[PDB]
Amino acid sequence: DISTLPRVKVDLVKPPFVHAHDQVAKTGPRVVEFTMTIEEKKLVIDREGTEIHAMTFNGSVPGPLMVVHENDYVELRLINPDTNTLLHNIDFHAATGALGGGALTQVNPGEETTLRFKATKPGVFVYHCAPEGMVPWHVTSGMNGAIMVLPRDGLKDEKGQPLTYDKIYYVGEQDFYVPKDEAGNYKKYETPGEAYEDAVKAMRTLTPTHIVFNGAVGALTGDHALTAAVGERVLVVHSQANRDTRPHLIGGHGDYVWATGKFRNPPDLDQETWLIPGGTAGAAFYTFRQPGVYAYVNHNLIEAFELGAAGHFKVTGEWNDDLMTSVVKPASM
Amino acid sequence: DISTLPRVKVDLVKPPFVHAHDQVAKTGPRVVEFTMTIEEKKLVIDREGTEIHAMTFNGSVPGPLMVVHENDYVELRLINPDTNTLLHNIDFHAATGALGGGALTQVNPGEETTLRFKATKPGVFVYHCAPEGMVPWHVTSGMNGAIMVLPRDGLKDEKGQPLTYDKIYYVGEQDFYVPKDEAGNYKKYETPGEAYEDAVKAMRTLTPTHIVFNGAVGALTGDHALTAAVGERVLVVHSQANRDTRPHLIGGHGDYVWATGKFRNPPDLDQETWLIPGGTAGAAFYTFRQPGVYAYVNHNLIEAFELGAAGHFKVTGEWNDDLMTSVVKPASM
Amino acid sequence: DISTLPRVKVDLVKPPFVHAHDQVAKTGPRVVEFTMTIEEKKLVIDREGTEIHAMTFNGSVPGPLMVVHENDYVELRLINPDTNTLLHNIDFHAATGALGGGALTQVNPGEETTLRFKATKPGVFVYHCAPEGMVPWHVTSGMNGAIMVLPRDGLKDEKGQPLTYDKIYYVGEQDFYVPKDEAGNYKKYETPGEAYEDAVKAMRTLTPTHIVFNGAVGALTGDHALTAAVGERVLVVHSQANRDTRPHLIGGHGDYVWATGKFRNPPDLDQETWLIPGGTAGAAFYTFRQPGVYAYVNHNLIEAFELGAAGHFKVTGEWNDDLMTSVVKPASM
Ligand SMILES: O=N[O-]
Ligand SMILES: O=N[O-]
Ligand SMILES: O=N[O-]
Ligand SMILES: [Cu+2]
Ligand SMILES: [Cu+2]
Ligand SMILES: [Cu+2]
Ligand SMILES: [Cu+2]
Ligand SMILES: [Cu+2]
Ligand SMILES: [Cu+2]
Repeated sequence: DISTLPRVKVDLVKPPFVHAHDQVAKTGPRVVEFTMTIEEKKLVIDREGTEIHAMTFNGSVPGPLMVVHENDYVELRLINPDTNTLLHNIDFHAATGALGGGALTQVNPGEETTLRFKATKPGVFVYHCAPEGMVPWHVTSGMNGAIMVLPRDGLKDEKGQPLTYDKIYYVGEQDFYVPKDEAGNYKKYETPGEAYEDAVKAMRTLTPTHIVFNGAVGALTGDHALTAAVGERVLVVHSQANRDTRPHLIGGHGDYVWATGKFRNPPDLDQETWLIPGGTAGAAFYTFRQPGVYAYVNHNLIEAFELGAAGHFKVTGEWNDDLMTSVVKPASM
Repeated sequence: DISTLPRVKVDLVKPPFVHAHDQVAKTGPRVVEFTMTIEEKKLVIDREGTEIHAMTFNGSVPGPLMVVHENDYVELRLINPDTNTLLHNIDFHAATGALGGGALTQVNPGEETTLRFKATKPGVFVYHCAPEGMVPWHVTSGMNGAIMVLPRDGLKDEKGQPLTYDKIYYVGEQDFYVPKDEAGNYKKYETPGEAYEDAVKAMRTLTPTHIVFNGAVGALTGDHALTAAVGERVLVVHSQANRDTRPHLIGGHGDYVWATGKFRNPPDLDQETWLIPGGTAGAAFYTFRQPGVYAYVNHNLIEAFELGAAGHFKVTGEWNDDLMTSVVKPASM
Repeated sequence: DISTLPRVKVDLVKPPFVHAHDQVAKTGPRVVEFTMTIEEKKLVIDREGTEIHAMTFNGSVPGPLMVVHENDYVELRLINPDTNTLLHNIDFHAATGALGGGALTQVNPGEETTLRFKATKPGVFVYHCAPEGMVPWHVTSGMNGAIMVLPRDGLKDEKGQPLTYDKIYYVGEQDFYVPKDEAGNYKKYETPGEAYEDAVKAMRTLTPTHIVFNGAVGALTGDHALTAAVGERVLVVHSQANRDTRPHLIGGHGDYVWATGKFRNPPDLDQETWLIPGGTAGAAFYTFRQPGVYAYVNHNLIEAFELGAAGHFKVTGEWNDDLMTSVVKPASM
């Protein structure tokens, strides 16, 4: 009887950060209430000023990470304000039935809906918009995010022993297909609807023009680098709603990796690089052992360094010369 | 001594259906006899009437699924009628030696051959045509299928316990590279040989024009949807002879997944999406828990909804409001 | 205290061969000393005479395979002779900190450096050049290789039992992006620097012009086929620093496969084809059971047979008619 379960409302936070939560569940099953507002908005995605009409959950690309525990009920209030122009909905890969909820959550501008589903399988899952007849357009305009369903007793390693993270970050990776003129310059449009016919032709080339973390080239660099300290245990959740990616921590590893993101499976150990298939969320666990700057990249290095799929970690702490040292610094022969 | 083993002839059925078989072997090892006839034929692959010269095993794209048990002998009679125009052969990824049998089964039009091999490894495997110097042309013209080698005691879960399916379907996914004129219209040809020079240039772009299930856009939709009922256990075998795919059941999961298709390995649990590498067959096991329409897609959603890699399941039964319910139906604010 | 550990200098050998080593460690941890010399050189990569300016470690594409054991120290002396024209460095995916060593090993022409790192995780790992601002250019010009970190007690199967190989081969797979004129002919350049601006535009198409084993179309065919005998146990190490690949032994299998290359994980059994993500090294173990010619391919068959990713094994021994036999040789009906 759901009417008698505890309820908690959770306010979401913008990626790459994650709303507060417990790793090991301290309560029994609950109804966890979320609210998301759809926002169509102009987004500048690179240094040259290329702009697109993004379709977002809660104003960000990716949408925010939701965190619940196995056999909680997720109750999502989805709002499509009348300032938007398109029909939207939501499909949870975590949910069972009605096309992940997409068949029940179709909202025109000016409408809202509330969906409830039981989170019966633990793991990280993609959620995304999927309206009849324009599914890839909405997904590749940034309308996707992820939900994490933790086991009620938290994460465990390949031997059943507890894994506790000190920090969690959510990296949503987005392939964009910006239409081009004949010389190769990017086009701009006044409304999403104006872009639609060109967007379909741009998608059919299967060649992204940009592949970005957190909605823009360089979004997770500089002042916006992810932070940690030597000795801290970090969980990196990574989603790609449409296209394969192969994350890699330059200078580190994935100590424990759920490449396809499902926690009833044992993790893969000591990964240098792992494949997250398009339409999947994965998670990697790493304990930092050296300070300094790390890059976190899609290890198709063209996609990383030419098309935008690269971010930074800045890690504080003491350098360990046993793990690595420069014996002879670069010098002339 | 093979001369003293029992023999059974099996008549194949057209995909997505699968010929009758036992999951748990009731006999000892047998010689299982199959006959396949090669057919080159014109195929209409989309709604706009695009036609190609398909090269098929037994008249279908994909070729039919063969089912045997571990350490059976597969005896294939391969017939190339004199109405065809090209040399053909067959390479079983399930077989050991002679390029999977391709070096022993080269038949010109008007010829036949009989190959026997021992099915020493359990799993689902690709088979495909592979003639010297024109391997990708034949494969990407649809000349590929799959063979399933069940363990003699049937499928088992990650804990060694029996898994029994009530229904099995075979989805063969095909990337096509149809040559285009300079405006982007598809070309048509009178014979396969006329197409050859353009086909090689179309393949070298590495960009498919169509990606389809069961040989055509929409082949597994509408009246041809796959069917099941709530409570039924379904095994979906999926093959891709040439290109990576990432299947996903919209509204469901892969409860047990052998993404690279080899049954001596434990399955991956609770997958939302899984990667089947080009040149591989995989299998997913799911128990339907909600009725309604499901879509089964390659979760590069451009490949699914723009290029053709999408099919339907229609599932009967009672809706379970505990798993999912619309609390507030879409309404105006 | 490193000053008191034994030291051994190892001279590297050209791929596909591997320098002599012990599978089970016979000594305690050691400092293993390697020397590599960078060589920028013109390379002919196909039958039509297409030439590129390769950037190599030790004069080969890929760079040589280094073999050490877990918790050895790797001490690399890296030399950039003054006959080269570009800055180079090295990033070991096996190493922890300083961008895998890339931040510590930047050498201009005429400089050298010596890096030491502890090999704390067993597996096969990529190493590659990665200079600030031109990472994919150097990697896709061939400046990548692999290092194998064996467990001190050797390789083990999925049940913990010893796996011993008789032969080991290293196949480095390289995607090249050769710039083209408007008719599609490949361009040639006098120096690497002349090529740079066109190379970036060629890479951004994400479409390789060539995909080769051991630096050239046909490099591992003919007289340069890999060799083995029936009954021999062969380990094939395969790396791809930039792009996914899906290796397949035509006529064989991967009996034990570490597709993402990390030996603390149990191997996948009986693979027909396996996915090595871009930026990863994998390893497959196979016992040959039939003599004859085998092809070893990337099983995107367009990439294999049109773009160059195919090599040969020639295996001696006695044919086993129990595994495969031609019952009726190809004959006219
Ligand atoms: O080592 N990451 O390119
Ligand atoms: O949720 N399948 O797009
Ligand atoms: O069976 N390898 O194409
Ligand atoms: Cu939408
Ligand atoms: Cu989806
Ligand atoms: Cu054929
Ligand atoms: Cu094959
Ligand atoms: Cu370099
Ligand atoms: Cu790297």
